[PDB]
Amino acid sequence: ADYKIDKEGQHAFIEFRIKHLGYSWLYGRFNDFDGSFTFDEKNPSADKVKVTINTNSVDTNHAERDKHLRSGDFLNVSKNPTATFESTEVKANGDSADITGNLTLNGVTKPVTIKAKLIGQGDDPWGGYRAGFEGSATLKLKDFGIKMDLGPASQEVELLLSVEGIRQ
Ligand SMILES: COC1=C(OC)C(=O)C(C/C=C(\C)CC/C=C(\C)CC/C=C(\C)CC/C=C(\C)CC/C=C(\C)CC/C=C(\C)CC/C=C(\C)CCC=C(C)C)=C(C)C1=O
Repeated sequence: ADYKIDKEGQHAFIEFRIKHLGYSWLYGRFNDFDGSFTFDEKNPSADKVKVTINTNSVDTNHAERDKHLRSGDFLNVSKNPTATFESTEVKANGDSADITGNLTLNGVTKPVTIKAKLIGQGDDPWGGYRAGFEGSATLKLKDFGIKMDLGPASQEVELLLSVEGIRQ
């Protein structure tokens, strides 16, 4: 069974944090992404996911910071308007799954493993069928060519992902 991520209902989130000066966590998100996934409980090998993210939609609730994040110093939105994650392997791992795939971010393509778990599923109030998932992953800024050094404690960004899918 194939699912479309609920973008219209905005039951889908890409949330991140990174330390500011190693003093506190700075929280942000991307407001504009789309994708789909195959969730097959009978044949879990068939499982796949693809997400496309418009990186100009970066949002840390600070206009000037977000403008700086859009620039060539950071996400370089003008050169690369989109980020893509497309799974290459979904492996069962205890009471969750490991979703390995290619992340292309800032023109660079490198593998990322998302630790993923089913949150809930079932028929919705409006007739449809839904399945929702949580994911976690981290990345090093330098691995995707993000030039500017933010200090020694700010090399990694932590990702918390939520997707609610509507079965097609
Ligand atoms: C004056 O203004 C300024 C400030 O304010 C005062 C500052 O603080 C600062 C300092 C700023 C900082 C310390 C913070 C800077 C923050 C930075 C650099 C972080 C920016 C964020 C990133 C690089 C993250 C990029 C991440 C992405 C695009 C997301 C990637 C997505 C990935 C890997 C996966 C996506 C996949 C999904 C959503 C699908 C998940 C699916 C499932 C779990 C299940 C699927 C189901 C089945 C069944 C398979 C500056 C420079 C400034 O100019």
